[PDB]
Formats: sequence, C-alpha cells, structure tokens
Amino acid sequence: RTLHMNLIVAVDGCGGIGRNGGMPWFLPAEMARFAKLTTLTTDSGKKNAVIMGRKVWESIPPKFRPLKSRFNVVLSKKMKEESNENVVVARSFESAVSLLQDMENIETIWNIGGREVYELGLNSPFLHQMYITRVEGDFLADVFFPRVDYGRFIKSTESEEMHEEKGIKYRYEIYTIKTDK
Ligand SMILES: NC(=O)c1ccc[n+]([C@@H]2O[C@H](COP(=O)([O-])OP(=O)(O)OC[C@H]3O[C@@H](n4cnc5c(N)ncnc54)[C@H](OP(=O)(O)O)[C@@H]3O)[C@@H](O)[C@H]2O)c1
Ligand SMILES: N#Cc1ccc(CC(=O)O)c(NC(=O)c2ccc(Cc3c[nH]c4nc(N)[nH]c(=O)c34)cc2)c1
Repeated sequence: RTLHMNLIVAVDGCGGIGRNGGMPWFLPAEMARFAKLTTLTTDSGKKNAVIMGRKVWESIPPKFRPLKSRFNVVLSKKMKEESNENVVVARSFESAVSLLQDMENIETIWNIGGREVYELGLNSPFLHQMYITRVEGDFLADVFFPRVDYGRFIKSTESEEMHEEKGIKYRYEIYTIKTDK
C-alpha cells in the first residue's frame, strides 16, 4: 500500500552533482553506503527499485551495471529497449512510477537522479525523504541538484560527524517531507 520514493544524492558546496558527464569525485566508502541504502529492504524477498536518467545509467561502470539486487528503471526518450530483465527503459516519469507501483515485490523507490529526475521526484506524491551527502568545496560542476525549498522538510537531528577520504570531506544529512513527519 504505502510506497515511498526517497531521493539520494551527493552535492558539493555549490550544489554541483556532475562534471563532464561523470562524478567530480570518487569516494569508495560513500559509494558503499549508497549501495547499502538503495539495496537493503526490511522485508526479505522484497526488492527496491532505482529510477535514473540516461546519463546516470551511462555513468555507471558496466561491471556494476545494472545495479545488483535492485530493479533498474532508466528514463530516456532515445534509448533502445534493454534485454536484461532487471532493467526497464521508461519514456516518462509517470509511466515509470505506474509500472513500479504495479509491482508488488517493490518496497521502496530510490531516485538517484540526474537533475530532471530529481526535479520530478520533488513533485511526486510519493516523495518521502532526501538522503543528501554534502561534500565540502567547489568541484567545478556543470550539472547541479534542482532548486529545492528545504522549508518543505524536517532535517533529522541524529548525530552526524564529518567524513574524509582521498582528501575530500563530507557530511550526511537526512530530510523528511513535513506531510509525513
Ligand atoms: N553526485 C551525485 O549524487 C550525482 C547524481 C546523479 C547524477 N550525477 C551526475 O550528473 C550527470 C547526470 O545527470 P544529468 O542531469 O546531466 O542527466 P540525467 O538526468 O542522468 O540524464 C538525462 C537524460 O535522461 C532522460 N530523461 C530525463 N528526464 C526524463 C523524462 N522525464 N522522460 C524521459 N527521459 C528523461 C533523457 O535521456 P535521452 O536524452 O536519452 O532522452 C535525458 O537526456 C553525470 O555527470 C552524473 O555522473 C551525480
Ligand atoms: N564502493 C562502492 C560501490 C559499490 C557498488 C556500487 C553499485 C551499487 O550501488 O550497488 C557503487 N556505485 C555505482 O556504480 C554508482 C555510480 C554512480 C552513481 C551516480 C549517483 C546517483 N546518485 C548518487 N548519490 C550518491 N550519494 N553518490 C553517487 O555516486 C550517486 C550511482 C552509483 C559503488
């Protein structure tokens, strides 16, 4: 019945998320946490879904692609269909969300973005939480997280320390839409 769409993203001090079609940094521990958050379900035997844009799909190393143990949905008007049964190509956000809510074995939808995919998520009735990694500094991004009104959310108050790997510092944040908390 209740179906959550959570967003997950890492943004720099300017709100940047991408540079030259890829990520402006590489943070293996942060990536491991990403994989755990998007894969783990409470009901064993249920699966999570990730919804992403074409350029996110093209930015995943083909070894890690499709993202294991998750149902992959790629938004694209130009991409040909994917033979793999863990990947479906959807032509609109509405059709992707309808397809996902039709599937009973899907527990949570993880919106892993592309700016426009994040933007559509922020207007979705299923919007629940934002898991935002805030990375310190300006990585000269050319793609940014959407403009968002944080006044719509409650920022969780659990203790959050600084992290550092590869000389790059970051901190985790969690937001819950006010109409749920
Ligand atoms: N740091 C992070 O957490 C993070 C997260 C996500 C992405 N990134 C980075 O950001 C860049 C990718 O993001 P981006 O915003 O440039 O692109 P994106 O959203 O990943 O991909 C854009 C493409 O997705 C398709 N698309 C988007 N919305 C659609 C819709 N409503 N209906 C149908 N198709 C739709 C279209 O594909 P067609 O052109 O094929 O129609 C569009 O050209 C890369 O640099 C990536 O590494 C970083
Ligand atoms: N170590 C490690 C490790 C282990 C397994 C996997 C695949 C998997 O999760 O199963 C990965 N990642 C990827 O193969 C991968 C690469 C790029 C992205 C873009 C992205 C979207 N939204 C995000 N939000 C956060 N915060 N960061 C991010 O990188 C992204 C997303 C996933 C890394």
